[PDB]
Amino acid sequence: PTPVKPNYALKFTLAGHTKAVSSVKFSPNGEWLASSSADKLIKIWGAYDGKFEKTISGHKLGISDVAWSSDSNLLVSASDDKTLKIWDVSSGKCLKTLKGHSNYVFCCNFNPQSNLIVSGSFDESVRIWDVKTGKCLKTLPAHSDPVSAVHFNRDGSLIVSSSYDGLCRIWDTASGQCLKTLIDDDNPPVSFVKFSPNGKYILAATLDNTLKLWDYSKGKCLKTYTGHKNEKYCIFANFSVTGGKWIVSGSEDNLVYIWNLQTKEIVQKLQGHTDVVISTACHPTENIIASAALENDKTIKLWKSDC
Ligand SMILES: O=C(O)c1ccc(Cn2ccnc2)o1
Repeated sequence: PTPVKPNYALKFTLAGHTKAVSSVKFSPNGEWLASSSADKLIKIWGAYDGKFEKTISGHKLGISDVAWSSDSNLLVSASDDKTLKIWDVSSGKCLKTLKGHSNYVFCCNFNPQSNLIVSGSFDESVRIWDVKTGKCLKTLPAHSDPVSAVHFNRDGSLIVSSSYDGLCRIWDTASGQCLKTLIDDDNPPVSFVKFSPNGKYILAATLDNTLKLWDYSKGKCLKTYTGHKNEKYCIFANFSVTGGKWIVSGSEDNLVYIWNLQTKEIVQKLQGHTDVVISTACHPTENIIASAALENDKTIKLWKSDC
């Protein structure tokens, strides 16, 4: 059962990026953390001991997001250079450069099969790409302002997208056509979305200090999580599932917030960063959180809980 609270404590601080960190993600096999930054670099770190492993270079401008393939062997990154790059993590080599967006690429993810990448851009489109060939399969005219997040569900058949236009939409992967507009407001911006692990729910952030858990099928809000600060940045949120069932997010008051998913109560706030916590990630098997901060800080912190 979910305990009353976790007890995340700081274990490591990872320095090396020279501008704001933009995203952190654990590999599915649990071995690694990948980070991206405005400094144009991807860094790989040991997930359990924080040990710096390597830098992956090649983008010409800053990177906003990085994501792992299901087998932990590839990464995709989204850059202000208007491209995505697919990387072989072991060799550090760029396998493909995905060209087609006409402005910054902000968000990216692989499908579970890891044969497709989805991307979202400041150009207001969502693109779907073939991993093996690097070909753009589809361009969806998804939004009327920059796309803040894109994510596939557990069987790969759906993509959820969000935007500063205020919308959250769900797309059929195979045809590219819209299944549903889940959130149909013109304000506030929807700054982050993702499916829950079982695919039944969508976690959505809006730039009014609010996270919400939605039932995809019914199109209804089930839970709202508040108390943090989020009016400007596209801050990631996570489902923590290895121990207690939490929602995790960074915040513009430099804290990591952790809520009980069911009761909506704040159960812990992690203090230590000295700038906005833009990204958090939850380890796939251990009760470990990674957090990363903007340019007054530029570090990643690894935190561990007993539950
Ligand atoms: O300007 C922002 O909002 C900003 C910079 C970096 C991030 C975090 N992020 C990246 C992709 N999805 C979320 O957000």
